[PDB]
Amino acid sequence: DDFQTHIHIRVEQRRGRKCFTTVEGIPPEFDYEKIMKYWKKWLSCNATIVEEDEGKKVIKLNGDHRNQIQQFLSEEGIAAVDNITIHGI
RNA sequence: GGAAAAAUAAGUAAACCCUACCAUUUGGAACAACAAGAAGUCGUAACAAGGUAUCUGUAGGUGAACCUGCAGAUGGAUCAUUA
Ligand SMILES: [Mg+2]
Ligand SMILES: [Mg+2]
Ligand SMILES: [Mg+2]
Repeated sequence: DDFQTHIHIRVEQRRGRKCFTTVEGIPPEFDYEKIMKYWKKWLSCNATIVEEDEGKKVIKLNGDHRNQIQQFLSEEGIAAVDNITIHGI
């Protein structure tokens, strides 16, 4: 029985050195578009909203943003460092 | 008669305040650039018909260059086709 907030931050290879930072497990209650906007400007990126398995909304930024983001979430109290997991490879 | 102090009226007017400014410097909360360089980030606007020809004025949109509307210029990729 898990209702708590856990956030998975992926880094996926696009082509060559270029990549993706995929933010997964943002609670549905937050307007994703505002985070889209503010992140595009904050990080200087293009980014997208992606629909998975009919319920799951993920954020896809170009380039590797993980620490910037984890900091954004802790600072904005969307999570504790324990609930934010960062998988890079 | 002469004449010092002391007083008197008007003037010259230093200095010190109050108002409003000018000049030459200067302290300063708060804002805050620019040029140069290159092994940071996102993309690839422009050079070739840069891959949607560019570019000017304007107006709107917008992570970013930029994009789109209207009128314009070849500095164009056309000096050129009535039968
Ligand atoms: Mg003065
Ligand atoms: Mg520079
Ligand atoms: Mg404008």
